[PDB]
This record gives sequence, C-alpha cells and structure tokens, in this order.
Amino acid sequence: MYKLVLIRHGESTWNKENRFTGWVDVDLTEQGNREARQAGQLLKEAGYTFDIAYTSVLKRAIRTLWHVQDQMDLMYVPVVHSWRLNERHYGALSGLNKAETAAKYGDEQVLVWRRSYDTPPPALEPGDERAPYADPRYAKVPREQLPLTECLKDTVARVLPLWNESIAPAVKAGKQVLIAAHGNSLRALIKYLDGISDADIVGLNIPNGVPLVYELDESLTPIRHYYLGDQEAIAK
Repeated sequence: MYKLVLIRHGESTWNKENRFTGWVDVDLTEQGNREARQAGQLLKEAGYTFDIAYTSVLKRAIRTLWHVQDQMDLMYVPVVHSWRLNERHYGALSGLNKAETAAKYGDEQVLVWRRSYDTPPPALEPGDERAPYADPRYAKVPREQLPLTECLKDTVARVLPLWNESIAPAVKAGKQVLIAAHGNSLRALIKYLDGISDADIVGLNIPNGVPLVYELDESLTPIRHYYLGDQEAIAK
C-alpha cells in the first residue's frame, strides 16, 4: 500500500478579488498563508512525513508547500517544480472579475468557459503580456507545448506525463510523496487515479488547504482516499 498526499493551495490575492487566475503568478493572502500552515500542522500532528514533494512553478502553490515544509520540519526534502502542475490556463479571461464576466457574457457562456471539459476559454493573443513565451519558468518548454488557453482536457494531457515519468516511479520506489498544486491540476490527477468520467470530473471541487490522502495499491490503483482534519467542517 502506498500513500500519496495532495494539497490544493490556500487563498490567493485573486481568489480574494474573485478574478480568474490561471497561469498568472499571484501570491497567497494572509488567509492562504494560514491555511497552508494549518495543513502542515495537521500532517505533522497525524505523523505524516515526506521524502519528496511536487509542485507547480506558481508561487501560490510553492509558498503553500513552503509553509507545509516549515511546519513539518521538512525544509530539506527534494522538491520538483513543474509547469506541468500549473493551474489550468485561463486564456484572455485571466485577470477578469468573474462576476463581471458573467454579467457581460451571461452565465451560460461562462459555464462553458469554466466547465466544458473539451472547449477552452478564449485564448490570449500571442503578443499579449500575459503570454508565456518570454517567461523564464517556461524557457525550456517547446514553444508549441505552451498554452494560450486550456480546457481541463488539455490540463489532463499536460499533467499526466509528470505522473508517468516522475511521480509514479517515486511512489513505486517507496518515496512518500506530497503534491502541492492547484484545483485543476489536482482534478486532473484525481480523474486519472479514480477513473472519473469526462462528464463527472468537472463536478469535483477540492477544498483549499486540506490534505487529501490517497491509499494506493501495488498497481497504483486507489484503495481509498480521505481528507485529513475536521470532517464536519470539511463537508461544510
């Protein structure tokens, strides 16, 4: 049996401001900081440890990991930062207020932008300042693999190679893995691990700052999964 722990980052500045974020590298709020710190304290209190962590190149996730490492006294473990765990790319929606966007385009339209498994939001223009081509985080990613927008299907396709090439081998090698990432990149892993349908996966919401534990068998198939902490509070 193996355990894999996942954690979604806590509140970001743009979560606070109700702005679509995607690949924009916004930071945590004080609240997001404390949620990270509390996840760490939960893991520590439950006696979890980790040999390695995986995170995105986005500091809201990485800072969340840092807080967890700090609270667990695991600041020395190897950390793999991969663009592959990035939040779903929100295209030209990135930075827009979500309430305002709905007002403008209607709930229906925005539903498709938010939830359509296979149809992405409107893309950035290539020359947009938000585009990823000049960003040192992505200097080594082939230009054609860099998104100007993504649907969850794209996000799944981009996440899974990191699982197959690096995380799965880690887990099989006996390493206790923490993955600190984002709502959609975690949704993508969960979709894969639990065989969730294209149809059902857009329904799964993952709470911020709550460790999500997967027990995996020898074939890396889930036996079960659970959140750590206050079940009643979580459920609410």
